[PDB]
Amino acid sequence: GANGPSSSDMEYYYKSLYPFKHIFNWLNHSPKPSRDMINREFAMAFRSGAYKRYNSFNSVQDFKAQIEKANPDRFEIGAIYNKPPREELKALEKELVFDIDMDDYDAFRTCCSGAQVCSKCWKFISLAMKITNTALREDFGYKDFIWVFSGRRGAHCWVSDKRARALTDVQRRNVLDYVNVIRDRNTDKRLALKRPYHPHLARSLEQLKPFFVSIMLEEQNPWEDDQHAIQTLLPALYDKQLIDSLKKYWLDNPRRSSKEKWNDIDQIATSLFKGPKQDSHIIKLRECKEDLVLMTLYPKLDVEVTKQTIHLLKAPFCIHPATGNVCVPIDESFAPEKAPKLIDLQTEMEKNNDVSLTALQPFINQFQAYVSSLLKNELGS
Ligand SMILES: [Zn+2]
Repeated sequence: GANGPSSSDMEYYYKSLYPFKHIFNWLNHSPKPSRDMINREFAMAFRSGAYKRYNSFNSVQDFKAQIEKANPDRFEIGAIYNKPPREELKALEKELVFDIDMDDYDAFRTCCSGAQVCSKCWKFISLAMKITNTALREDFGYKDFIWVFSGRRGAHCWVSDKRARALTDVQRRNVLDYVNVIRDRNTDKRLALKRPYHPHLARSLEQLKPFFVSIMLEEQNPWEDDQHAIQTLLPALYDKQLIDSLKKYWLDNPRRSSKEKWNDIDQIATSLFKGPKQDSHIIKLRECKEDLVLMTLYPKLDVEVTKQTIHLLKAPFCIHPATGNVCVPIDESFAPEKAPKLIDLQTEMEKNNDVSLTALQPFINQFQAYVSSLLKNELGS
C-alpha cells in the first residue's frame, strides 16, 4: 500500500522471513562463529530516528534474538574490530563496498520523473554495475562480490575477497578514485577528461558506446526538448562558435530529435572548421562526444561509503521503509519491479505458511549459493 510497513509488519518479517543464518555465515567467513562476527559492529536505525551503534552478535541465534527484540527499521553492517563492539576500538577488516543510485542520472532520463523508476532507466544502473564489475574482476582480480538492491532505485556492491576486506583506508580511497572517473557530476560543464584516456576509460568507452544510441538518443531522447539540449547537450561541446551556431539552428528548427541534434553537431562543425587545421577540430569534437557518452552512462558512484573501513552500510534483505521492498541480491535479470514487497510476502505466507514457498525464497537461494562460493574461496586449497 501507500504506507510503508508497520512495526508489527517488521516484527513478522524478522521473526519468520529475514535470512539471519545466511547473512551471519556471509559475514563470519566460516561455519563456526568467530570474531569476524563477534567483533563486528552493527548499527540499528529505529523508526523514531534513534540510531544505535556498536552492537555485536555472537551466533545466528543471538543476531536473530537481538534484531527481533529491537525491531529496527533497518540495520547496518560495519567493520571487524580488535575487541567486541558491544563491550579504543581499532578496525581491522571490512568488505569493500560501493553504492550507486539513480539521482545523478536524472538529467538524462525522460521515462521517469521525481522518485520514479522503471526498467528503462534501470539500464543506467545495470550499466554502472557492468563497468564497475569489469574493473573489479579484470583490474583488481576480485572474484567474490555481489550487488544488492537498495530498496527504491539504487544498488550496493559488497566485495568479500580476503584482499578487499583487508584494505586500508588509503587503499580503499585509491580503489574509489580508480573507478570514479567522472569526478565532477555537474552537467552544465564539459568534462574535458584527460587525454590520452587511461586504459580503463578506453575500455569503458568501448563497452558503453553500443548503448548510447539505444538508451540515450532513442529510448530516453532527453535532447528533443530544446531547453534541455541547451542545458545538457551544448555544454559538453568545446567551441563557442559551434555552440552558438547550433543554438541558432535549433531555434530556427525546433524539436529536432536527440538523434537529429547529435548529427547536426557534426554537420555544423564540418561547415565551421575548414582548412589544414580542421583535423585538430575534428579530433576535439570526437573527444567531446566520447566524454559525453561517459557523462551520461559511466557509473556515478556515491563515493563516500567506499572510503573508510569503519563506514556502516545497510544490510542485504533489510526492508525499505517507504516502498516496502526487500533489499534483495541482484542477478542479470533484475529490475526493481522484481523485488518482493513485504506486504505481498505476508499475503503469500497466509496461503502457504513458510518462507520457502514465497517469492523471497529464490533470492535467499541466490544468496546462499553465493555464500557457499565465498566460503570455498576462503579455504583455498
Ligand atoms: Zn524510468
